[PDB]
Amino acid sequence: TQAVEAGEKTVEQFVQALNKGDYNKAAEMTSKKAANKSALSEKEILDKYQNIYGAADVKGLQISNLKVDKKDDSTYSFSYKAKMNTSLGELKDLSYKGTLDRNDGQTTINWQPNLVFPEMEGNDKVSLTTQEAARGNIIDRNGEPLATTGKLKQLGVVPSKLGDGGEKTANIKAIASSFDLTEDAINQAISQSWVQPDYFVPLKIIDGATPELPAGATIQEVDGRYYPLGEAAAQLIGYVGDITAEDIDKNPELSSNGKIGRSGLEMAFDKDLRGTTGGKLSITDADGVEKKVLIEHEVQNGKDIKLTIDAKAQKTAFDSLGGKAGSTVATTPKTGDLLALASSPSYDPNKMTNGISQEDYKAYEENPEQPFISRFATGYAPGSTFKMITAAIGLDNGTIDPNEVLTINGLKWQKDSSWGSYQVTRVSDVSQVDLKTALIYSDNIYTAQETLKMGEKKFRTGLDKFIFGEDLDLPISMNPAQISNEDSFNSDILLADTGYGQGELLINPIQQAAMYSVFANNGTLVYPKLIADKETKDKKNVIGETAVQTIVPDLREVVQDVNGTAHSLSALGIPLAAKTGTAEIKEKQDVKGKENSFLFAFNPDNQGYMMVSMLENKEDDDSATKRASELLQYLNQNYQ
Repeated sequence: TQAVEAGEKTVEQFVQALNKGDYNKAAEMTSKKAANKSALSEKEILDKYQNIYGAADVKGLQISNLKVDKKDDSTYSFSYKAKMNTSLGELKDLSYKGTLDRNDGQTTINWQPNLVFPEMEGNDKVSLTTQEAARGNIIDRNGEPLATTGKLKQLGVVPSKLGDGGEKTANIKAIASSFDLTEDAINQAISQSWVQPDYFVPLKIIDGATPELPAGATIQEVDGRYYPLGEAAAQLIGYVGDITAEDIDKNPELSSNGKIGRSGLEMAFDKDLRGTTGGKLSITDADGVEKKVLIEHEVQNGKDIKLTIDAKAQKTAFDSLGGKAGSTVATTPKTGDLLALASSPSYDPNKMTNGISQEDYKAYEENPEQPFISRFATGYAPGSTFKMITAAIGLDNGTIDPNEVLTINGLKWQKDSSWGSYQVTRVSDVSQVDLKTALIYSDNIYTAQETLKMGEKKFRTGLDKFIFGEDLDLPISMNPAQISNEDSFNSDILLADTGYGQGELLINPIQQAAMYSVFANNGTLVYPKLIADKETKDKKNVIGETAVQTIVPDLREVVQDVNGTAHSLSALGIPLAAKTGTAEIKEKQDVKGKENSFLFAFNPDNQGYMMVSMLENKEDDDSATKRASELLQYLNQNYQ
């Protein structure tokens, strides 16, 4: 039985070498080539595994039910069930049988071709045929396409039909001026190592009407992924790229010739969008005639995915950011439907999924405003908009009397001389401040005072009824919101700062839209939703109904009052409740101070829509309120 344990060990090491793809190591565990021993030499066994297991993309061979006996004094039979992963799926329940030779001090495998695949004999061949699945589409709430498979016009040149000397330079300048491209780019394209005189050299995808073609220029239709909104939804949707050898090594079921989601929803939903490869893996005789079919199924195209996004809201939201850094989230707050998820500045996903130069990609990655960031999913201090939450909490626990007026002198305030040089700042020197006035003028000193009055314990109790620490069920990569770094502030300054929305608070715009939905649902928090078919999850009694009915009329005043911070929106002539906010950011690496500008707005009559917008590191005189009118008109007309 000592020899039986050595034989079982030898089978286990053989299988492990096969599973790790070290075919030579497995081949070195086989006995000499004979008719009663091994059927091939070690190099020929190596080549057989490399050839066949590489053709089928075999990966992850694992065994079970291993039994090892004794058939003679030097021969021991073995058998086991096995499964493996291939480019066509899982090969389950394979019955392997063989023999081992103990013809010295070591035990070897009598290798036969039936330890590649069970039903293989002699010089049998393996055949793999595949049919590629078509990638599913991503569509908006009304069926409008966000990511589709379309026909594209590939502009290119043939260096032979271009010219020899003089006519070549004239036609290059003509094809460069007619399609807006560098003449050095066209020359560098036709002068790369892969090019031959008569080859078609691709230059650019044309996404419109095709102009007149100079000599040498030509258009050819190619099928590929297409993004109709382009940069307006690039961070949300993402792009696809060519599948690499390393992608196939990680997952054999990918098409070794198709596309893979590289970021965004294309990547989060890659499995359902890509479908499954069809075809057949079969063993054939030495003269190509099929003996056994190992795996076979028809192709399954990708399922379509339907979002809550409104394509026109998404485009308007993005365009309103005018290429500056910022984001906009629009929802229907009673169901949580995400109508728009805009991030700016952005990148061209069509340019990304086709041909992208290294210079253009480096311009994207080295842009200080970082267009690759999904700003709607990045944590920010929410800014002084957060006053609403602090007020609601203070109204629920009786700390805040809506009519009690604090007396505030000046633009700076601090609790005690213990704060040193730090002071809470406000913009408007209003002397008599009650809650309504603090909301209309966005008074941080009022909020700081009331937060310190409430105290850390009552404040955290109110905050913990929200979604801090929770992971939202959304197919968007995202960290959970936090109140602060640790579970205590351990600082009156930090407590005050958090009160008006800028301490160690980190909340991304989607989590902000979730928290602010209590003002559209009488204190019920409605979790946001991106997939159209999903059910509406919510969370009841996050703040009191009395708090909502006290604060929303003041939020109407933020728009209607002549000194309200959102008064420029009263031009719209629509029922509006809004709150503006700012946040000052200045870390150790920052030159001077940078400001973020925020806007929150919703319809207080029907609660049909809600919007949170932010401008990051705003230019002087810019604000999110300045940019919101167009989206608000659209939402108010189409979402009652």
